[PDB]
Amino acid sequence: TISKEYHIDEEVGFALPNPQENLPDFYNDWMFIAKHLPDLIESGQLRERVEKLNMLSIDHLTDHKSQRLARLVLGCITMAYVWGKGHGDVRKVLPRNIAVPYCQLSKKLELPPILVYADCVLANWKKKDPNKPLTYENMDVLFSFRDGDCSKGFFLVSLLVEIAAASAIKVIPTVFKAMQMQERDTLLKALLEIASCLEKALQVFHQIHDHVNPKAFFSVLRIYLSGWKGNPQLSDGLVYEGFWEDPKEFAGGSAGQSSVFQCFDVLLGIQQTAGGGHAAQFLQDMRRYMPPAHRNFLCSLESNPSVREFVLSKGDAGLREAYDACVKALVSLRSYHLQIVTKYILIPASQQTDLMNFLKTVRSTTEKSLLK
Amino acid sequence: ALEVLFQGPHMWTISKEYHIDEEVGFALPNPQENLPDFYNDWMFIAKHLPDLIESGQLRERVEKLNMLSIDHLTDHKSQRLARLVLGCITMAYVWGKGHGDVRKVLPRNIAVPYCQLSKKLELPPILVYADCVLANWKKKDPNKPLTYENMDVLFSFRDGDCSKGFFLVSLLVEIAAASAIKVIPTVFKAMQMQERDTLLKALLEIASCLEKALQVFHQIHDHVNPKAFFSVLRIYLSGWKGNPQLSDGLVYEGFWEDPKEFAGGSAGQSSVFQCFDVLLGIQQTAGGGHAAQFLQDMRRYMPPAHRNFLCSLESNPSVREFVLSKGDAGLREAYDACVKALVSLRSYHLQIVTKYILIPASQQGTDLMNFLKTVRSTTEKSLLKE
Ligand code: HEM
Ligand code: HEM
Ligand SMILES: O[C@@H](c1cn(-c2ccccc2)nn1)c1c(Cl)ccc2cncn12
Ligand SMILES: O[C@@H](c1cn(-c2ccccc2)nn1)c1c(Cl)ccc2cncn12
Repeated sequence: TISKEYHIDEEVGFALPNPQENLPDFYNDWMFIAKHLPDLIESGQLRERVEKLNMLSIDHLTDHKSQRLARLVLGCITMAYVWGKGHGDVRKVLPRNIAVPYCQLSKKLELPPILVYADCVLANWKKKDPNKPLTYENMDVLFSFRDGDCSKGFFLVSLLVEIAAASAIKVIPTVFKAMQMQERDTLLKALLEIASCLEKALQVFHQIHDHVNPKAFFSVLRIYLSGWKGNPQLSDGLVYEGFWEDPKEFAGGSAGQSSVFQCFDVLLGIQQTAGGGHAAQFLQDMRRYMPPAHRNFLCSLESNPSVREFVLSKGDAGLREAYDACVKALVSLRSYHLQIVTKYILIPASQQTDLMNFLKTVRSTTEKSLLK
Repeated sequence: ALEVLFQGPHMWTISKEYHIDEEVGFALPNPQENLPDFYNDWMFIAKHLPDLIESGQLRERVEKLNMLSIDHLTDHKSQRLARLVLGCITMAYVWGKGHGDVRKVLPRNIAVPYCQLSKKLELPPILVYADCVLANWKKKDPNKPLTYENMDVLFSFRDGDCSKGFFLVSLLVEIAAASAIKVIPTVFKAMQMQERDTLLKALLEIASCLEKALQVFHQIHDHVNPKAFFSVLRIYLSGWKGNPQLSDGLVYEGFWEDPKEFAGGSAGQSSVFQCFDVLLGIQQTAGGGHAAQFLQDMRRYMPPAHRNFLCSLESNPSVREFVLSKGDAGLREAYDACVKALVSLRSYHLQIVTKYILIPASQQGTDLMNFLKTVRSTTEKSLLKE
């Protein structure tokens, strides 16, 4: 089985298992702002509460779980401070009392000082009842931006798909051992089990329609998910007062930072990061926005022999069909996700396309990997 | 690679799967000089680029070629030679005499086998450092050592372009730096086993190798002249990514519908310099700045096994964090000797770029100087003591 140094959980995969909900009492001033973002933003009191904070030291965040929660807390606060009510009045400077500990904690965890997928999805969750299973009914997010932003449905359904896809990660060492030991039947069973997991993850995706509405997602949630890299509203980036002199550019939170989808593209030899195109550049860049242990895991998968080249060289129809079932399952996930992006982004944008092209390129690359 | 999945990133040995040679490091050991007779038409053009370009006959010879199948290139060495052959031909076809008459479409009979062979080797269809430096060499006498006098390049662009001196001296520096790569597993084993004296000896041995590599660099002046380098060689080293002359990239006829953008050959694609920056925790690829983005992007222009080696070094524990935490002057000084050796190499290289690029450019820009100054500055700021 996969090394503990990669920080992949047997149950939740790349998600942070049982994330911390409360920080030490020393950080109550950060927690108050983070827990009341909807109210402070709406009332125009948020920027003042952030500006009134004292610079708190990161030294009292003793373990990884408390450091991850503080990163989620500070990152949510930073998005609300920069974007405000989300109507054009942006802030181009982040106050030193929040920027200094945010950048120091970010340097410690090897993550950029901006809200990432590992913060808002992987560490932004809790079980309502610890004795009940990981189902939507028994779960909640830790932080939201606005009342009615559908951040619970959006972040939780992504997390549930991450968790569903994680049951196929345990099969990865079985695949590489079967190839090395030349165990054809073992490899075929392993590939069919990965396909089975990815097919099941598509059913999990269907839940998006019951917990997210297009108007609230597009007009409200979208604003706080935005970053400051190539953003016309913050063309030079954000100033991290007291940490860097010049404004720094960082891309906003993205599911392109999910390690579970990138690890199946690497496993199946779908060269998403090859060819010098825009989609390849984006997905490669998003690896530096992943937790270092997860970024290391992706490297290690790439360093292993190609499953695609192995299957292509055997002249075995059963093995080729098991490989194609894995690729077809990823194509179906991405095709369904394209229909979702049309419903939640494309159509609401018309009632008020570069993202669609990115998703269509990634999907096309997956489709072109079928051996047929 | 299978044990790294179960036990974790622990590079206590340099696996043969990384394709690092004990003698030449990241360079391709004893590269192939001749292709099978089936490819004689490719070899004739590649071997006579200076003459065909000068006479205006090159584009016609390329356009008259038949589409040759890549199936007859059976091993890695023949595939690497063919990539160097086709890449040199592509630079000459696109740039011509180097005076503004560019070609925006690469003929299918050369673009199809170039892109197929590139896809096979996981390298972009443009001449890279692993082609023009690492695989562009031969020993004149196999029984004599790896010295400039006993070596030659396989391909050149123009008569008097100094490509032999430029490519061979880079190769000799790569080879000199390679003797420090064998010490990398000694460093990670010493840290794991907490063998302080072993670690100190290992760090001083790496510094010794990098210091010796600076002396190898001095040979550049005897084999390259600034006028020929700047006015002639520079042209053929250019790519088509952010290039005003080919703003949309090159069309690889019969392979892709749209023009694709690929950056030109760069020593930023050298794995030996990037591996010591990673080893010493000089975070060249961090911060989101232009230098960081460039060096990260250049990893996809490296051979896949070498790109894998770099990310495996990043996955391993930090030598810098280990040395910083020990309160040991001798260990800090051995680490600083390694960093100071890289600062000296980059400072000397800045003087070289002034001589060969800056001054000739002025006798008729500084964006490359700023890139080199940022990389040098990052190295200098990694010293634990000034
Ligand atoms: C309200 C529903 C959703 C919308 C509107 C949506 C939107 C988007 C957009 C705009 C992108 C492009 C990258 C970017 O801009 O950051 C993207 C990428 C992606 N999304 Fe979603 N998404 C939704 C639900 C989900 C769910 C539930 C998952 C499951 C984990 C998910 C997984 C991905 C992945 C893996 C990518 C990266 C590209 C790929 O590998 O295909 N998305 N999404
Ligand atoms: C005629 C002499 C030389 C000139 C004019 C020259 C020029 C350049 C230029 C313009 C760059 C910036 C990146 C790019 O534009 O692609 C560069 C980078 C670099 N060069 Fe050279 N170079 C010379 C000799 C050498 C030699 C002999 C080596 C040895 C292998 C070398 C190693 C490097 C490295 C490692 C980089 C990447 C940046 C760094 O890590 O500092 N150069 N060079
Ligand atoms: O990529 C982001 C993201 C950004 N946007 C967006 C919306 C409208 C206009 C521009 C960007 N939509 N999603 C993302 C996050 Cl942060 C979390 C989970 C997830 C699932 N699929 C995508 N996910
Ligand atoms: O980085 C390239 C390179 C690019 N340029 C250049 C100069 C002027 C205008 C445009 C490009 N010069 N050298 C390079 C190659 Cl391809 C091979 C060895 C080497 C050593 N140092 C740099 N090396």
